[PDB]
Amino acid sequence: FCHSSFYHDTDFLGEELDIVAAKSHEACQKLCTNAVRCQFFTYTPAQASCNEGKGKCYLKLSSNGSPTKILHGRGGISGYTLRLCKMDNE
Amino acid sequence: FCHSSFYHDTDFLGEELDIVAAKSHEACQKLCTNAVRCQFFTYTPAQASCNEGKGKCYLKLSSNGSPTKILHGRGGISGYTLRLCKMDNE
Repeated sequence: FCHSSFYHDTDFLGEELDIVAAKSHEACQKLCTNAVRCQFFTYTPAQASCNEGKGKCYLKLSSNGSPTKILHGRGGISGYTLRLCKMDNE
Repeated sequence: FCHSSFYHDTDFLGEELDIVAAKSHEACQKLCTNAVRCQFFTYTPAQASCNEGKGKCYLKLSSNGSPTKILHGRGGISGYTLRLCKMDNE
């Protein structure tokens, strides 16, 4: 089964990685529902920086021969969605 | 003299990664003085703006012989020189 799990204060770096957000925290989740298996759809909660330092959503994809590159410490909140499982090992 | 890698705005990620504070820029350079394995680190000068603290230094390894991933959004300047890049392939 493809179970959705969320872990924060820890991030795992895959391969294909971009960064897109503007507003509406929940809304950017659907950015990977366009056709995006989104193997990791993760967030990085911020605001205490420069007035308005709002959401920047983290999207990366790996589980091939390249497993994960671990980022320790100040990670936001990374969640596994659903369709990633079927794309897990392409 | 070897493979001095200095990227601007764009972050080239291979395999290993860890973050140290950028409190005194020389500090993270000293990571290489404890163990010459750091091939290139990502620097972000996030201080002169709002945060009176400092930024951070992304110590990473494998530039060339790794799956070279090019990502953006959190990049500043990834810079190092060294001679250890000899073992970058193996």
